[PDB]
Amino acid sequence: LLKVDQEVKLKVDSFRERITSEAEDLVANFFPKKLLELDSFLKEPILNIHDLTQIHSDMMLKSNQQLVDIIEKVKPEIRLLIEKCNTVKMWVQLLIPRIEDGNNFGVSIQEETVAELRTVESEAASYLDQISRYYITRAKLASKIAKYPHVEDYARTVTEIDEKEYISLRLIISELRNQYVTLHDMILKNIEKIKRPR
Amino acid sequence: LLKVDQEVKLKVDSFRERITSEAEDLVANFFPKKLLELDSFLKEPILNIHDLTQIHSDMMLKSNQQLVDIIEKVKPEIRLLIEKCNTVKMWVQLLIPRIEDGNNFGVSIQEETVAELRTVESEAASYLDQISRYYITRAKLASKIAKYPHVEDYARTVTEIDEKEYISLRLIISELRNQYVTLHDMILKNIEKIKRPR
Amino acid sequence: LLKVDQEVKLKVDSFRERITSEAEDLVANFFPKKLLELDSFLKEPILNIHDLTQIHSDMMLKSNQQLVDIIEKVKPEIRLLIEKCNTVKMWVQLLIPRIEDGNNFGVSIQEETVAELRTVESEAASYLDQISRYYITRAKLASKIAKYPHVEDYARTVTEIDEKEYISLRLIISELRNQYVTLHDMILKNIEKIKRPR
Amino acid sequence: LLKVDQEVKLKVDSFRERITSEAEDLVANFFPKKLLELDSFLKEPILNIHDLTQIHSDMMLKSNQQLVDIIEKVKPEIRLLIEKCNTVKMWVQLLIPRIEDGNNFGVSIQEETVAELRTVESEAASYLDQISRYYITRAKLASKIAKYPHVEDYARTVTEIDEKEYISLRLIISELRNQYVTLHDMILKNIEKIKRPR
Amino acid sequence: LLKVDQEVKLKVDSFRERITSEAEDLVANFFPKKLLELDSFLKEPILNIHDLTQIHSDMMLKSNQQLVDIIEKVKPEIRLLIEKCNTVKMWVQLLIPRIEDGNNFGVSIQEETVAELRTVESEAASYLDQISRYYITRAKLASKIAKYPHVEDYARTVTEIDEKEYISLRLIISELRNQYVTLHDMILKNIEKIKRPR
Amino acid sequence: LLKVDQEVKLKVDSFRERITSEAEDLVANFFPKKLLELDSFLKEPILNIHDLTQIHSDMMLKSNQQLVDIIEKVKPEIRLLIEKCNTVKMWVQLLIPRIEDGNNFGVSIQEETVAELRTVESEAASYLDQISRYYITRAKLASKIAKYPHVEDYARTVTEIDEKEYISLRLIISELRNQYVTLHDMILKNIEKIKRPR
Amino acid sequence: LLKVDQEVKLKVDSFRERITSEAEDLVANFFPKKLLELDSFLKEPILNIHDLTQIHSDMMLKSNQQLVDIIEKVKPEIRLLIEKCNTVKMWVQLLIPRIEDGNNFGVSIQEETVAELRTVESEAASYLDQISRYYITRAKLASKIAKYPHVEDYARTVTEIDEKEYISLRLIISELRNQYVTLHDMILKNIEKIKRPR
Repeated sequence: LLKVDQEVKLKVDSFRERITSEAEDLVANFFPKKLLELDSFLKEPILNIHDLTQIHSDMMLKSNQQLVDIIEKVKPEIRLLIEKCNTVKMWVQLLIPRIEDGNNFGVSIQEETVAELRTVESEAASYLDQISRYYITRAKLASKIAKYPHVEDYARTVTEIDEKEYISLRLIISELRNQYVTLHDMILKNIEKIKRPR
Repeated sequence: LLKVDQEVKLKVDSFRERITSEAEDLVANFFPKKLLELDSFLKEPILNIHDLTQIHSDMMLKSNQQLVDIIEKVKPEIRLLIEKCNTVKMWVQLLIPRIEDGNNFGVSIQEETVAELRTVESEAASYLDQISRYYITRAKLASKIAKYPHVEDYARTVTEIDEKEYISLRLIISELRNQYVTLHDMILKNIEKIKRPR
Repeated sequence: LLKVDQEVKLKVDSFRERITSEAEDLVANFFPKKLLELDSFLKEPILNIHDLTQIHSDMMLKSNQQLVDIIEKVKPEIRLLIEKCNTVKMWVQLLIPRIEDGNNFGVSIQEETVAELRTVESEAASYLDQISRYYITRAKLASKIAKYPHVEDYARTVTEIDEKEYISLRLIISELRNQYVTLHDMILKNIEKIKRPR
Repeated sequence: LLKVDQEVKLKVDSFRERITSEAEDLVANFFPKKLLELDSFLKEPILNIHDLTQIHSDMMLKSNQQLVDIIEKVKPEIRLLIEKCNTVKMWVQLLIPRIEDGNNFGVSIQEETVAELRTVESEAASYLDQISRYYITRAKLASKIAKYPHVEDYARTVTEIDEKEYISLRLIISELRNQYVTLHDMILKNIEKIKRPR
Repeated sequence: LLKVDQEVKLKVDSFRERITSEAEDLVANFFPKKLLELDSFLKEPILNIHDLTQIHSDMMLKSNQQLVDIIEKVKPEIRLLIEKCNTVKMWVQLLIPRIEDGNNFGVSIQEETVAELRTVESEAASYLDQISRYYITRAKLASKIAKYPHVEDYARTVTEIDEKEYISLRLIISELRNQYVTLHDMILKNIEKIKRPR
Repeated sequence: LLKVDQEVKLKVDSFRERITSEAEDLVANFFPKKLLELDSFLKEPILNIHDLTQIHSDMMLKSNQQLVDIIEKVKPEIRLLIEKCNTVKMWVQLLIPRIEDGNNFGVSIQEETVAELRTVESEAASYLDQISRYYITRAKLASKIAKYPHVEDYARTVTEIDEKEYISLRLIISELRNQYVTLHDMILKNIEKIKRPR
Repeated sequence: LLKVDQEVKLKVDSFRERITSEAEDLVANFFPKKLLELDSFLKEPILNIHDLTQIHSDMMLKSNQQLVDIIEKVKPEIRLLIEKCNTVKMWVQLLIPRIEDGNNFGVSIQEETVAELRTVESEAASYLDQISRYYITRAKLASKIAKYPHVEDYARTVTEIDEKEYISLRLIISELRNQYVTLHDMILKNIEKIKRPR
């Protein structure tokens, strides 16, 4: 064993408690409330447009406002899952016990929970990257529309990128709603083994 | 266990019921009706042209309107599988039980069902990317036909891309019809274990 | 179980029978007739040229018309295998039974058959891509022959690409004939287990 | 055995003791104090800005100074984990015993600890690379904003990169804090087998 | 079972007999004679030049005649192995029996034989690609010797590529000779199980 | 067995004895002396600069002298480990016995030791590549600072590369010291089985 | 079995005997003599220069003669290992017996010997590619030194590539010597099972 100073140890123990209280309130209060808010956004008219010709913008020059406005609403939700998933993962990580030869089935559930939260955080970060990739790809296609006015397929590439972003951003909002419901159910179904592994 | 507020819990239970009702009607009613519509599209003349020299457009400048018209009908069908597959996957996920050492054969069927729905949803998204890649590739080749008028293989590259897109778009419509029938049969054959795993 | 409307169910059952009837005739009557036609093409003089200096075109400018003429014959055959393999794969997929703990040896033969048909369909689609890559690569090499008239190796690169495409297109016709005979023998040597898995 | 000079052996033993002393203080005193400092930074206002439009710089030309100031604070903390993790890994490596057929469960804990410390050191080095990629990518986008003033998406690409860097730097400060608490708990829980494997 | 037309079946059986006769004569007569011809080429002076400075061409402009002449002899031999290996692979493939739970050791030898022939046919096709890559790389290096006359290393890159091609082409003639002897020995040693698997 | 000429055998035996003597002195006397020298360099002021803004050079034009001076000291130490690790690997490789069915636990230690030395020798060679990548990356960024004088992120990219190189070169010196102590401990602990495997 | 013509069979048997005699003389006379010649080269002054600033050439324009002179000696030695390893691999391949269910331990030693010789022959071919990459990389860096005279790091990149090539060429000469001694010991230690597997 290595000796640890008591005054710092008491401050570390208060951090471990605060992380425990937040992770439990996030799983049992925030994850359920956030699922209801994200479900309500998907029932709004902006995210349910049948003719995708409506979302098209005339074009080099301007950026799609109908997409810029939806992205501005989606980006705050992706940032909240990444932050809240990190607090929940740390809580499960600090409940994993001393490595021992037997009674390691509960530890596997705790290790499976930490691996799911790492997948959710990585998928959420990819969604933020896809929004940046849309702006760079539309920006390049706009430069090519001006450089080669004769080719009509350059213009069709901008309309295709805009329509695919509308489908992709609506799918990201459905996936964020699905991740909050899936993580709440799994953590609550497997709570006794996650809280008390052995 | 972590305590959950009852009023928000009652709202979460209504979401879980709505997702169950929709997923059951999509597998039982929509998936079979969509298979009949996609099979009817494949017997229409626009998708059954023996001489692919009739799909050719003279060319920089214009974009094939025989292909732009088919892509316009294919893209709405690809978007419906991605959205409907996501609702059915969530229904199976919310049925997966507390992790336990034994009686996990039914859980495997529920986990195999979610893995197939993820493969179907990823393949459908790839089909939408392929339509965008056609427009960028034809656009680049159209720019080269103008830059190098002398090379006659630049023109043959545009005729080849148009013929490969026609064969590819008909294969996407047949694959989308195959995914609706294959997913209906598997979910209906394996329903008792998916609904009641243990 | 989920209830299914009877009138649509009768229509789904009629589709399942048509896919069964077509798939049985393709394995039994079309795969054997197509092997005999593809074998006869390989004995025609155009696909059996010993001196490969006779398939050479003088060159920027023109595209080989000895190669363009063979590609025009090879491309329709690659398209027929992709469409017919898709109908046979679906017939086998609709015969795979409810997942159960035992008696899964026949299911493995049905799953192994679907995996072979997926490999044949992917290899056939790759062959269509190889023909498009020939045109883009020859087109670029032709642009370089005009940009750098001094380098003698740019011209040798065009003669090499034309000779390799002749060897490659003849290998594709042999591989397509081999896939028809191989799929016919495996499907009718393993029919009893594929039709009746358990 | 190979004979080793005693005077150099005495000096190697003092190095081996100094590394043991430092690693034990780093795990029991520094790792806990650093978690407390990194948690306090996350509660400071600079890292808690709700409207991410307040971190936007007007733009070619100038670099974000709200981001340059945070990177100047984040980069020293990443450098301390990489150096301190290397001292702790060497201590665990020098406790691994002579390879023997049995009683190798504790050696697995020591080998698992060295693998976690190698993962922490690699992840920390990646975070330093991500800060360099932000500057090169913003520099390139700034050059394109000057080259193509007409395209409005080039400007949106810079605001998007600045907002993603703010979210990423707050995540690096949280991950660095999480690595100090995770490594302190694992090494202290598993100390008896890490110090005395057999 | 599926019924097959007798007249088309009789023609399919004649094809299977012709493939069997050719594959048996290729393994027993052609593979041994080809190994003797390829061994005789390797003892000729053209492929046994000690001073590799003698195979150098002065250079943009001219391509190496000494190497163009050897590639002209090597390329026909690579084409014969690819075509003849395809006939031998099909004969072994048409001998693989109905899938059964036991007595599957001979089937493994037949499957190992088809996998080796697929490796030989793929390695041979790569050798044809390597010859095309030499011409494109020498062409690019020749364009750079003219663009940057001052840099002496551009000239040394052409002499190095020519010497490496001489070594590579002699290794390809030895590998083609080694594939003929290796495939003859394995197929004759393992014939009883390949011809009669069970 | 194959007969070997005695006079050449006696000379081969003298080589194997000389390699054995060197490998034993290198593990017993040089690995320990080199670890003390590399540890002393890490306590020197040049490798321990807290303000990393003191290692910054004004900038196209000049290269960082503070970094050039350290790379000149680091590169000789990386070269000595690569050369000495090769003599120690050959000594262990030439002690591996005739392949036999049993008593292969000691051979595994000898095979595991040769694999660690291959990892050290490959990692050390990578460090020499990283020093070359610094010069090419700083050189490209310096070309861009002159081409695009307006963008201030190009200048921040050079200061960042210089700071990451200082952190990296101090990490290479600590890793080289750690490899000498780790290799000496493992080879000396596992000596009886490495020298006499069975 | 397939009948084989006796006269061609007698000629194949003489080829098989010639490969056996050559392979046994290479393992027992050439491999030992080549290890001694390559060890003597490593003790010559040209490959043992302490100050690597003495191998530097002033520079666009000239190529390093001190390196062109060492590469001219190293390249003939890499070529001999590739050709001689191919003769030894074929001898071991032609001794591998008919596949049988049991008594397959010796076949594993013969299969391990063919795999080692394939790794040695692939590594040697890569060393020849590395000599070509030095020339193309030095040539490109020399072109950039003339294009951007202001950037001093372009010049430091040529001095670094030259010093790394000197270290790499001495490492290739030691690796070629190590491969001759390692292959002689493994083949002579494991000869009885390689010559008579069962």
